Amino acid sequence: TSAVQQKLAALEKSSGGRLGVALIDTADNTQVLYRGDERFPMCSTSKVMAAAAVLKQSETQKQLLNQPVEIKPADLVNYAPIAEKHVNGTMTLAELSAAALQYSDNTAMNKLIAQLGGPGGVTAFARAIGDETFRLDRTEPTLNTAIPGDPRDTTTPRAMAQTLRQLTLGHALGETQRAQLVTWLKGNTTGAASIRAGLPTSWTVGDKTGSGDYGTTNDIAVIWPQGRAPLVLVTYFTQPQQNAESRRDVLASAARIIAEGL
Repeated sequence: TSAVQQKLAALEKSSGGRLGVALIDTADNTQVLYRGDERFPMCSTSKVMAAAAVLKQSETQKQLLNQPVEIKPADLVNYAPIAEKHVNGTMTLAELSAAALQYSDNTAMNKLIAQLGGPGGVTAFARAIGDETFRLDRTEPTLNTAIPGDPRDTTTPRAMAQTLRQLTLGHALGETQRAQLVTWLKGNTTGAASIRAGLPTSWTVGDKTGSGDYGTTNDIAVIWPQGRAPLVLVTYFTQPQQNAESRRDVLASAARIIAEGL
């Protein structure tokens, strides 16, 4: 198969879990996949699709991103690092999108989902841009249960890499919305130990991580080496035990395998 695939299989075996990888190299439109068509729980990587769905709405709802949204006491969930500062006040949808993407704020994610009419509104956006695989079924925090065999709140590495390419480098969004998504992803504060940790420090990265039960540890990224056409890299990882620890090192290792194979 390929040497990269052998190394990814060996990393998976050593890790004890199940690893999914999809790479798109936009320099030559080549791809590398490992368990590319298996479903994995997305956890917070689904915040990218929700933010993008609201950006898409903002293309024709010209005041949507600056609309004040009430942060009510009942909106606060377990992890609301930004929204908690705004209880009984308002945040705009742009501020909620930035908080979801850059701090993985779950209340902010739930506000995006509510704007879109529920989890099905995020899925509807996926379908509208040609992603038939993505499904969001629940809100935060229960979308992170990551139960083996449960198809809710899953996608495949292949589908997510294709969609992330369309959203950030292609034409699923209008030009200014695409640039806004890229700006937000590049400002992510939660990714240093995941894909970023496996790449040369000079490469620019925009990414979103996710974590959940069953030691689920995910990262989806767009990667710009200096002066080079970018790479899109998705790495999903999940483990057999419900209480398994996070394994961001596995994602870094997968990224290092990919980076050395460039």
